[PDB]
Amino acid sequence: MSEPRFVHLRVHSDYSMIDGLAKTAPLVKKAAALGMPALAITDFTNLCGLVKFYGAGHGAGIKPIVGADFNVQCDLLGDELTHLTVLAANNTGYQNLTLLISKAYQRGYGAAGPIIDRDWLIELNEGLILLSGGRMGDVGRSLLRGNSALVDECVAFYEEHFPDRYFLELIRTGRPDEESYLHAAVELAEARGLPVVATNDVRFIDSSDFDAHEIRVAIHDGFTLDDPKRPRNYSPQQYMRSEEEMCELFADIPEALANTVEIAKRCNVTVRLGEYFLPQFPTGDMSTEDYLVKRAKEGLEERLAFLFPDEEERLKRRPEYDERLETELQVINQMGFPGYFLIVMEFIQWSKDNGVPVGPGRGSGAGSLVAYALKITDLDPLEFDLLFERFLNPERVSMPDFDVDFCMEKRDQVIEHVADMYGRDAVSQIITFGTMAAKAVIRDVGRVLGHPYGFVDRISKLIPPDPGMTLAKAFEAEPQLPEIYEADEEVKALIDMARKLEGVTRNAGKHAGGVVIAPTKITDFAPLYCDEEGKHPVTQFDKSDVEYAGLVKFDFLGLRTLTIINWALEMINKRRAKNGEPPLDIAAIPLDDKKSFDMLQRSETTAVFQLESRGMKDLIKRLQPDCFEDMIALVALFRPGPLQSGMVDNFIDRKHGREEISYPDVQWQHESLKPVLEPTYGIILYQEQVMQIAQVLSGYTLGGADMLRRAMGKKKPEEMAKQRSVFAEGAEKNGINAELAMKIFDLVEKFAGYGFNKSHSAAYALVSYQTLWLKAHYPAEFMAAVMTADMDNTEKVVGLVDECWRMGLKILPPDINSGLYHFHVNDDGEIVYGIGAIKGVGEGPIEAIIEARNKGGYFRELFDLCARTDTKKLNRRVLEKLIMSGAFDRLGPHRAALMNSLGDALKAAD
Repeated sequence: MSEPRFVHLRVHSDYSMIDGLAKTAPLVKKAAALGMPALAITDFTNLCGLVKFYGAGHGAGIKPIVGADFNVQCDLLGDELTHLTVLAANNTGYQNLTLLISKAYQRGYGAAGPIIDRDWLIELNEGLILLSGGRMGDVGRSLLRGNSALVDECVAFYEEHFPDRYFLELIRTGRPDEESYLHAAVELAEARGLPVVATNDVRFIDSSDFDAHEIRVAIHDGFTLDDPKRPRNYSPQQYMRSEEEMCELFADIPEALANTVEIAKRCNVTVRLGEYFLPQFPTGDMSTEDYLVKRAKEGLEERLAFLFPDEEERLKRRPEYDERLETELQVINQMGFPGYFLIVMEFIQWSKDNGVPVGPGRGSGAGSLVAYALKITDLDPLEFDLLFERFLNPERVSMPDFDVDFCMEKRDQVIEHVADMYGRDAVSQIITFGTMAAKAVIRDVGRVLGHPYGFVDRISKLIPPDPGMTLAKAFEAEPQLPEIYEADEEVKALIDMARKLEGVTRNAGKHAGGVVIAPTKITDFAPLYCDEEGKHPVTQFDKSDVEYAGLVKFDFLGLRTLTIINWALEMINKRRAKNGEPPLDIAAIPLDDKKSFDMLQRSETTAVFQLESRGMKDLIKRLQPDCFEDMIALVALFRPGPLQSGMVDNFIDRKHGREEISYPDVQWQHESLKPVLEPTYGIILYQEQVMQIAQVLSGYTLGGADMLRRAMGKKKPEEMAKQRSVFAEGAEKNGINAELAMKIFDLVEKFAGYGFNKSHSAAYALVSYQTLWLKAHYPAEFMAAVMTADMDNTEKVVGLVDECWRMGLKILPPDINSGLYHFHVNDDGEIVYGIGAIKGVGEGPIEAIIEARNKGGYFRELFDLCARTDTKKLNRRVLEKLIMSGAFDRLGPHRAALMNSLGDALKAAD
């Protein structure tokens, strides 16, 4: 009748971490290949892959069933931990399950892992369906004892707290006591009026995956495969059995199969994706809408007076901006996003007031004039043909994302601000996952297969260093890989296994990935993960997943460029009182400064953000970038595709009169494209040019244009066919020839494949320009801040003193009486060496040197230095390392005679 006869209600993904092999989407695609309509994933004490589950479910037509597996702990069975599955039947249940999981982690745990108390199920109860745990459950273990009274006590709990919502779970996977328990559970179930359910307790996709999952478990547990003492809790039968295979396994208990279909139908959880659940912003008695309109119009007034400080020009130039402003404002308010813009502007402001550097990145946010008006971004988008619809497209369901990051060192300062702002409980850090990439998986599998370190490292050293590296990429890039694979049985067995485990989730990361902001308690939105002491709580959804589930987040990034600008500006602005000049606003600098572009065309881009590569210096030389547009272009030009397709040469040639500019091609061009293609010498370089060509040539809206760029990325059969038609009749309607329109469409689509995000490139290029302008106008304080930042890399600071020399700057060698922790700039414009860069010293010892010398400089020699201070902060190892950096070369003798003095005078301290 209804027709499907089985669904899997207990399945682990690799997100269980203790076990599992298959990722979330692959498990969903298996279910569907099996012709199943639904699928429970019940990972161990987490919902980490839930957002991925839901996305892959919709894609495959499969209904996701939300659950988790636990180890349970009641006073009846003492210290023995038992298994339970908890399924969320509705959203009440989902939230109860999220609370249950959080509660386990917050309680803390030991080697045994996180555990729930059975009685937590009393209050955390509604909307949950429980499967009994099988032989390894409460009732299963009591049954296997054969203590009738104990069994009755155990089930009684479920009869009271879970009527019609507790199922006795039956599992045939060829494991000890399964059938004996099953026989006794079926007797219990008839005697009590209780229902039975079959599961396959799935840990892998196919039966032939068993050996690889054994290896995965052994890596986690820390055993070698051939160890007799190694836990063998799994069988080869624990794969995703088909409907028929389960139908035959349980042909004797049809209720058990049918109860899977029934439970699957009762379980209907909405996890909504792709829309924000924003926290509330302090708007007074103003609408959120109206408060944003106000701050944006008035922010636009500041920008306009900076850009056009002649009032005659500001009037004539103004309409365009006001129209852009209210056009954006309309999309933001009608989509329900003004709170978002407001939160981000507040955050950007707060981090300026306090000393919290935020990264260059802005998603596609620099194409918003409102972002600019609000001081979220610092570039005029109308000057640079940056497009609002590439950031927030009204014809689309979107989540605007400024992707703002800050340095992880300052997380506590920011968690604090955003708790004061939105509520302490509504604020949380975000989980990261450790996976087994190429080098690691080889190492891990190799050890489990019993190889000594030497054998396996002879393999892993053949995997290239490269950021993205995979085993498949490694085998193509390195010919010795194929060779030893075919020539060595042990290596073949090893790599075949490493291929099955590559990418697999191993653990919660060492550090968090960001700070997330909820409208209420975090637990209203994500479950928590914590350490063994229930500390370091983090959302069980990571960066991408947490935001897809509708939370505002701010990422950690360790990029030190804004820290450098910050420090350099502090140093510049001290030169304030020294000649009573107003502070510098790095945001207020001209973008056509000649000194800046002179220095850049000279390829002098050491310590200039993004532009330090030898390759990039080669490119700058040939290109001779003399405007900011060219700086935006550099990252788009400097790629393997553009260089090995002649586009870089075309761009450079058309720039310097060596090649005629066409819009874009000699034959296949149209003059209406000239304003669009002008800044790039008629080359389609940007994603936004793709969009403007569809708008201008064939009458697309900017939002419909962003939909065509998106369709060009996917490259699907039916997809294009339709846009190809819109684009045809759009050009026809502009009086443009059909064959030309189509031939230009082919070119747009060719170049769209390399097409760079102009707004992403521009936000970064502005930061390059800032480091470039600083270097040109305040070389001493700029290099000083850069050398401070790189202090712990000695190779790197050395290359920076070389650059300083090359610049005509005077960097002074370590001076004990003159030096600070940071490099700084004396009243002469000479760089005073930062003592922090002397390897083997440290902020602790140095603070104690400055603390002494301050209080009455001081010092006149080595004896006088440790005459007071202190061994308990300024010991010998630090002193000898100070001598050899030459820090005492202005007082007494040289390094040699200082080491053998050392001494000796040492003891004259006390």
